[PDB]
Amino acid sequence: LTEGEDYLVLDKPIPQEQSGKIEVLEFFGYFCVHCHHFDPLLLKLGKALPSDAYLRTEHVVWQPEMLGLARMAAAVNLSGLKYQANPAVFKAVYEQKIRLENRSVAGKWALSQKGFDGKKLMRAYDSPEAAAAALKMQKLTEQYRIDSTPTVIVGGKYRVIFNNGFDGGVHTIKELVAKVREERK
Repeated sequence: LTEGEDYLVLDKPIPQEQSGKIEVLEFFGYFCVHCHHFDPLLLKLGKALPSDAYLRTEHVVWQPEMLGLARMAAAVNLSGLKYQANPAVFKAVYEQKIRLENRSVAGKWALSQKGFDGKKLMRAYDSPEAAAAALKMQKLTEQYRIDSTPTVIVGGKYRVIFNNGFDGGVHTIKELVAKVREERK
């Protein structure tokens, strides 16, 4: 690991979801194009990370309209429908046939879907928790200058530099988790 080469020090730390464990936070967008409609980095990290590390994701909000995409991400997470629903969400965003950022369009879309409880997803979508979470994602994007997807932050402090491709990324993340663990002694 080298400062300025492999990683960067955040000027203000991002408060972790859970204390005691080491957060690995990914900022993402549903406009990130993946060959199987899921992020291969999240899948790899889920298995390669040590036992005391956990994964967090936030949808990036770059334009005011994008609060709609962030609200979808919050709905999915909060409904507990990540693996049943996200693939269909990526695909809808990829095709660009409907403005999924719009609540009523999102609702009509969700209810017509064959592969998951769209009613459960929409219940989470119209709950105060999901609207709040969507706005928090905007605050996070702005407050911490997230201008790039994916961006990975470890233990709230260290921002990955993807200087060596995919696999160099997992290695950097793993070393950063070991850095955070040791420093919090």
